[PDB]
Amino acid sequence: ELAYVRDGVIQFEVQQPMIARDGPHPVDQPVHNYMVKRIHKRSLSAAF
Amino acid sequence: ELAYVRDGVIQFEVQQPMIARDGPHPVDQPVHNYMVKRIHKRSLSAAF
Repeated sequence: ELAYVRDGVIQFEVQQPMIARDGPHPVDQPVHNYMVKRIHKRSLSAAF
Repeated sequence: ELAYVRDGVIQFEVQQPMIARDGPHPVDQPVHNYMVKRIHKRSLSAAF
């Protein structure tokens, strides 16, 4: 039942490993950066 | 409890061998040594 779906997006969330910094620093913030992955779709046919 | 500590210090004492000689050369007597150290304080910090 691959054809009834209009569009498909498979989100695989990962966050980068951040390194802590030492010294007089403006301190760093992490982000929940979201990974969009919209799926494509095709079909192949043959006739006789 | 580091924030309760001011200045970490260390000491060292070394003694080194000698050699017996002859001749008009000057006299000789053993040695003692004392080297004393400080520390370096820093901070790994983060944010979110």
